[PDB]
Amino acid sequence: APSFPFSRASGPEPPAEFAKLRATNPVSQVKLFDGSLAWLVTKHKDVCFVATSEKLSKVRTRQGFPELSASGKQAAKAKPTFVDMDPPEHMHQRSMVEPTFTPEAVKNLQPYIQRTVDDLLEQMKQKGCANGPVDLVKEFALPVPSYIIYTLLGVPFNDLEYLTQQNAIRTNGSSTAREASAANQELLDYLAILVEQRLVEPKDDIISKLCTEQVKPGNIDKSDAVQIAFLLLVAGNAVMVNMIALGVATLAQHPDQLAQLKANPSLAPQFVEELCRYHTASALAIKRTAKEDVMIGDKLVRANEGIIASNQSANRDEEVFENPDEFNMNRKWPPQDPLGFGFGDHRCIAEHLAKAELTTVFSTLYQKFPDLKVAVPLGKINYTPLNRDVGIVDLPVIF
Ligand code: HEM
Repeated sequence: APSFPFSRASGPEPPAEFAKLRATNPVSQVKLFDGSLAWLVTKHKDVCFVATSEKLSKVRTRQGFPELSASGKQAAKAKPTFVDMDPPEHMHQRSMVEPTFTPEAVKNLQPYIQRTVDDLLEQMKQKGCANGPVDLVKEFALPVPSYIIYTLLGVPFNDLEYLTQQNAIRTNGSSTAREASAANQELLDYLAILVEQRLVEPKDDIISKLCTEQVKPGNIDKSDAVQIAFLLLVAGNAVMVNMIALGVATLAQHPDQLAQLKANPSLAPQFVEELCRYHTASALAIKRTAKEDVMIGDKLVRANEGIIASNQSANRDEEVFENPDEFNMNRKWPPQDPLGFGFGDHRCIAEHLAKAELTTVFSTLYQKFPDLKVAVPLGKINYTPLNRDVGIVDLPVIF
């Protein structure tokens, strides 16, 4: 059994193993870093089954849970938040924070999302690029999701830049382990003070609603509110930054689609749909253990065996998406959902917000900067390390 996770075939590509597995061995065992095994599921239909089966569990204290790194093993020791819960605890906690993320709430947030994007773009214009390229990640892809989720949580305007930098440090590949851990703990300490403040004087933000609706009645404690807020910050932010950067790179890579999007920014939603299928920047979250035996395809997954369901592979499943390795914003979509945001009850709480952020970026960026260009050869883009989820570290641009 091969070692898993697999490395990307190159900067912007999925691991090569998945296509071959879909063709010849769609449910198979892989070996994890600790020498344990897990079942890897690669076809769309089977990923959907894993994501929804009530015989499967997200609880990480179950033996057989497929932890993919030594640090994941350590993190599993902590009191879980809803990401690692099963019913009924999962929705009992998740519902405490869903209101901000509903399709209607996100529709009503659209002017705020647009203003945030516009303001960051204007800062970019003002800054200029007269002395050379600037980094689209630092100047734009990082702050857009950061400023939004921090604002929604309740962070005041003046603190956004510093906290945006610190949250990046947690996941920057250049950070040492000490630097990432200290940044982590610094955000938690910050959020704890915010919770203390909003308990005394609530404001119109997510932390305040947790404090008033859940802490004060004793449904959760202060530290739970901190951990729920934290989860909302860290679960999707780095993924959003990568999706923005990947979108810009992809448009540069396919000039005619860029031309089409510039000619018709109303194509942004379909561009974003294709982007979230093609670049599955969170590919390792659909993990389970079997609570009891479960058959998947021609395999029996026994009680206490782990499962990893690759949404990345599902999103390239030729049986569902015709010509799946083609990026086509004019894709004719099948009835089956793309799985960039996962599936089932755990499906990304922020899917509508994320798509709105991406749609706003891709319907605005080239209106603002119709001559935006990646300022290095596309073959020299600095992607995330190949043994990690797809993403881009920095992206020099001119405009
Ligand atoms: C384009 C950007 C994003 C992508 C591709 C993405 C993808 C995902 C994926 C694949 C999952 C796993 C769902 C499952 O278990 O089936 C997920 C879960 C989650 N995401 Fe995102 N996400 C994104 C942005 C966000 C943002 C912006 C936030 C927060 C504001 C967020 C917060 C979460 C949370 C809390 C969960 C766990 C939900 C649960 O287990 O109940 N995500 N996301």
